[PDB]
Amino acid sequence: ENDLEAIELARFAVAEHNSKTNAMLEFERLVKVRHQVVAGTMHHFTVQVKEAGGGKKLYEAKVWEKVWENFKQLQSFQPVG
Amino acid sequence: HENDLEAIELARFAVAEHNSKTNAMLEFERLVKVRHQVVAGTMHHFTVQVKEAGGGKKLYEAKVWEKVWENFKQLQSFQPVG
Ligand code: NA
Repeated sequence: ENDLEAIELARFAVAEHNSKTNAMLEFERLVKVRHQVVAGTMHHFTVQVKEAGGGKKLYEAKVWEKVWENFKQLQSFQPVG
Repeated sequence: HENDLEAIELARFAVAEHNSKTNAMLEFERLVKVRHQVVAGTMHHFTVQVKEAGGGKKLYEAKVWEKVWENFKQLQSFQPVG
């Protein structure tokens, strides 16, 4: 593939896999490559909300937000208690 | 800090999203604790040919997570493909 950078990472994946599983696999060649840039901030929020009707409660929220791209996403939202 | 408006607006987003998805009927009151985790890296997807022993050949899809501003890489998954 002439792509020595990606091959080195492929060999590492094989080595790591063998290390975990004793699969005894031998790297032969890299047939497909894809590089996914991930750049963002994982926000952890503790939030107080007013429930219906009246009671106040605390929730833990987790929000994923990208920096170079217009994208935010609620990962999880569960009661603290 | 939980007093930065930028953070509060995101907390508002969280509450609104939860209401939209689950009909939770919650009203944002305040943001009491904030934590920012920077994430910067590359998720590599590789289809790799290996030799067993076996000793036949087989294809695997590997995922490797790698941070760019830190010296860290990690095997995420290693699955056999048909
Ligand atoms: Na969503």
